[PDB]
Amino acid sequence: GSMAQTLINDTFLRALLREPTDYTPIWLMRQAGRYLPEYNATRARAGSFLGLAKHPDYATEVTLQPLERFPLDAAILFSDILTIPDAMGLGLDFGPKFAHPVRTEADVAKLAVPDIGATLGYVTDAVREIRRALTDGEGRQRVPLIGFSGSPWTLACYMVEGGGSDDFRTVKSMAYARPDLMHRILDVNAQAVAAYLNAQIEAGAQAVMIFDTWGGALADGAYQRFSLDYIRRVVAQLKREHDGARVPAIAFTKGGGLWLEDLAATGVDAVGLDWTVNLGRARERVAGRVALQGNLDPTILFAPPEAIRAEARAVLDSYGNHPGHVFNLGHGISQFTPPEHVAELVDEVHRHSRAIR
Ligand code: NA
Repeated sequence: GSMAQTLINDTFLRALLREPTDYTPIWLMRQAGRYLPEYNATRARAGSFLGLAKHPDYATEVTLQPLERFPLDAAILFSDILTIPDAMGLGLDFGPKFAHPVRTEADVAKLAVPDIGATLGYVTDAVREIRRALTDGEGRQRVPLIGFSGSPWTLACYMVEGGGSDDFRTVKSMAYARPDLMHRILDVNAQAVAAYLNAQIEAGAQAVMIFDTWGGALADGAYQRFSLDYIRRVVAQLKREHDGARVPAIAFTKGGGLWLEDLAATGVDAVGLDWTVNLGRARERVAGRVALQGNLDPTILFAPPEAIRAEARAVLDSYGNHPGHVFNLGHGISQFTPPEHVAELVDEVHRHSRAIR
């Protein structure tokens, strides 16, 4: 009779849709990561970061690790944003480096949307396996699964740079010097990101997140032309429903607090925020049009437990007693974070938000 397997805990999906809930749900960027000794042990068995991402059993294993420690309200597919340019044939290795950086008109001409099934089957296989792993003995799902991609601009940054960077000055200078080529890269990336996210949804992702980690490096004007317009192009092409449920879409431009209204008008269900943004003011700014995700400074997780819990209370109090907040950090968990500080954060967010709500 029911549309899908029983989801025991769906508060995360409900908050992204601005629905009534009993508490504020929480998941954390890099919840699978080097701060967990078991992640490092698994990474050692796999041989490398890419080994973990490219084999669905390893990807599934590390995705589930934080859920065994903490009562988080969602799982996020373990992968990397750079799977797409790898599938485009740029030769990813592990920061990240490409054997073939995108520099010339001829390089750009060779870019094409990958056949997602044929080149990135390992990602959809991980999504399928994680959905099976999140199922208990009675067939019920424990928590929802988040699928994800880099934004067209953020992918372009790595593609043109030829790997990681601290400022991506080389790609930004290409946007000003050769805007036509830049737009061509962004066009192909947007088509690829939509295809990739849609494939993840079909495989069982129940929400999707677009990580525009480097959008905040761009000047006003440039941000809209080279990043935001392409986020909109992706969202316009996304499946918005699957298995009888809305599939919420989230966009996060780190450093993008000035453009919240712009992001909230792209068609996404939710916008991610970093710690510089006043969460209550942001809620007013969007006037309930979208859910907000964030926005604790991850550096707070180095402070004592009483400080961590007080700061978690302050974030929640800033948002206030209204639907539509998913608690998260404004960036990923540091590799040096004590896991018990994550436990304390999750506990306080749950208890204090229940007291509010
Ligand atoms: Na609830």
